[PDB]
Amino acid sequence: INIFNATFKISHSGPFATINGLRLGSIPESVVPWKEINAALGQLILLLATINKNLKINLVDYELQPMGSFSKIKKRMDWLILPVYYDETKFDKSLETTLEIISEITRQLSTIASSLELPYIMNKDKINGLSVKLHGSSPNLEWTTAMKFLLTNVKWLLAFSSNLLS
Repeated sequence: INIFNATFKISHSGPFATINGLRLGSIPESVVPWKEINAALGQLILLLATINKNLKINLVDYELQPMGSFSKIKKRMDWLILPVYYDETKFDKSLETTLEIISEITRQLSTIASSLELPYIMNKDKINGLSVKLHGSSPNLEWTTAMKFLLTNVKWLLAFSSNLLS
């Protein structure tokens, strides 16, 4: 396993995609506590910052701030601090921005490679056609699946980042 795969195991349990065992999503049948969801998001943000740190990726308009269950993203607009956790909404904007960031890291990764593409398309708040936003409402199967697509995209991003470091 690579240096990233070693610390971040992205897999799936039942209908939930998981990162180091933490389920990123929640459905009425099997409710996942926000503490778990926020910790999962925290690990994702840390994972992304890890890739940027190691591959020397410079994000001009964004700044990742891993902070456990209260992780944040600073978006230049001076900067707007978005909460990548819960407890339309600022949370919704953090998730869409996470997609923007994944796209940007991917773009710079391909640049570095030349001197790389993810499986699911990300357009605004939608990944593979599903929205990462729940507008204040509680998680549903759609959002849970959208998150599954997001982590799959990240799992690939991870792989590429590792191949390059070789």
